[PDB]
Amino acid sequence: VKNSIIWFRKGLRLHDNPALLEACKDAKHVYPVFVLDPHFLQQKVSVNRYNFLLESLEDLQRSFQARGSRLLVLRGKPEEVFPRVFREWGVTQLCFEHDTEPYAKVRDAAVRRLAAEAGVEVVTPISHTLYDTDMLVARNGGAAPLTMQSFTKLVDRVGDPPAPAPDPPAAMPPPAEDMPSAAPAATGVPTWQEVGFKEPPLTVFKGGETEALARLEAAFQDPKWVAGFQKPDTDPSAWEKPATTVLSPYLKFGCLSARLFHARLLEVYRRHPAHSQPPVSLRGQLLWREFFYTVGSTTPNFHRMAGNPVCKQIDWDDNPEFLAAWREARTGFPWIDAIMTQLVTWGWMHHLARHSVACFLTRGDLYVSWERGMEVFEEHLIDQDHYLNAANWMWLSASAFFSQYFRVYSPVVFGKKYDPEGRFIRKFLPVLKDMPAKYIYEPWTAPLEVQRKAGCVVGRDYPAPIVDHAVASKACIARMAAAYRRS
Ligand SMILES: Cc1cc2nc3c(=O)[nH]c(=O)nc-3n(C[C@H](O)[C@H](O)[C@H](O)COP(=O)(O)OP(=O)(O)OC[C@H]3O[C@@H](n4cnc5c(N)ncnc54)[C@H](O)[C@@H]3O)c2cc1C
Ligand SMILES: [Cl-]
Repeated sequence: VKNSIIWFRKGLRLHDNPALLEACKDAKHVYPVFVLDPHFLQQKVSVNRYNFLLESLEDLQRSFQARGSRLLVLRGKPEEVFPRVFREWGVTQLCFEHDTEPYAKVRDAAVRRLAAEAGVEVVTPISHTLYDTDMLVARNGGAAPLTMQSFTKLVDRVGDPPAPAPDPPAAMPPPAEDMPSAAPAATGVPTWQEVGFKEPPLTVFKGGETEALARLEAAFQDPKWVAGFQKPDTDPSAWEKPATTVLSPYLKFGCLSARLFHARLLEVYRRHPAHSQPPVSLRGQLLWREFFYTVGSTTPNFHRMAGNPVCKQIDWDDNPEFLAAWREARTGFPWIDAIMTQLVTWGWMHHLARHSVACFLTRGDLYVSWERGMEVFEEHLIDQDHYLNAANWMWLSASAFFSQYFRVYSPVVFGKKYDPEGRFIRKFLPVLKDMPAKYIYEPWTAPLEVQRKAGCVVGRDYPAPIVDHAVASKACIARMAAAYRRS
């Protein structure tokens, strides 16, 4: 008989799941499995993103139970767990979504070898991305494109991505009864308290495929807003209703299919001939995701500077003091400190908000390495994506893809153009709620009588600016200029 395992790593969904569809075909028993490492916190990861994963698994558990099945959260390492469940469950086929991250290829290759030793067939369909990334590289002559312009001409030469896969059947072959490794006491979804966390998550974005599909429909309630979407014109100070979709944590964990997103976009574009085009359109935003995935998966040492062929070697400063202030949101610039508070609270910020803090830390003011800023984002972001977090950090530091190091965001002026009253700042920095709008971006410039009135004294209740932007930016620009001439 056919007993199959559908291995969940990314792609935490039932829609557009070709790996799940293959595992259910002519199957007597199907074992949905997520392999959890109970020693992950005893190695880095916030409770916000880890609880987002756990919520995403609870949603899978409910979806499987509605179809007569059950999600199994096995404990341990994959190389030590699968060889046992292969013989115990009588497995003949192992299916999982293909993943191109560096750690995935080593993990998957070892699992492939273990499956071959147990006589288990392996099926690895591509569904986390729009296209077969290796196919894009081969069609381009063996090398990936290094610009969005040329990459967009490539995907237009290949055509539309594959349509989303159909939905799985309403009834699924369940796991076999009375199997010791499938016992409910050892395979349930744990809570964030049981995995070692001590403080509760504070984010407002819930995990799971059902929430992903709900937020997708919410984005498509107005087709005119979808067709006329232009990324650089959106508002980074909007928090009550974010100016963008906030689908990135669902796309990172696979809770929402990218091909489904792209299929829904084409349906709206077909009825609106004046829709925006890449790179600024919503379709272009998934193409940015596809572009960084293609270049990152084929570039050695893509998450670092040394040994990275596309990253410029800049002599960034080893300044732990500036890094600490930036990390702990006490730089003295309320626009920067509020975004860093939104990072640790929600775990998500608007794209232009991430530009402000990443430019400030690197080529703009502090001259700290983008690697150090990356390690801060990898901890707190709930959409933390390997290839995307680096390519955008290398973009903001002018180490790759981007090279206009004379464009330096002002930490005082940038947020003033969108939000003159500073409503975004009072929400996340309530110490400044009563500060008048004239000084909310420059609190150190307010008279002492005003600071005492507003209950916010600079140097006592809120810190002073760590640097003078006029002095710091002119110095970083000169250093980046000499680094570009020596390269
Ligand atoms: C320093 C820095 C770090 C970043 N790190 C991440 C990260 O770890 N994970 C992440 O998903 N994005 C990252 N981005 C891109 C950007 O922060 C988010 O993709 C976006 O702000 C999420 O909002 P949204 O889902 O509403 O995006 P939308 O505007 O709705 O875009 C739709 C989708 O396209 C993708 N996308 C959008 N912008 C980009 C981009 N610039 N590059 C690649 N894909 C993009 C995402 O999957 C997103 O969900 C980073 C950007 C910067 C400047
Ligand atoms: Cl500016």
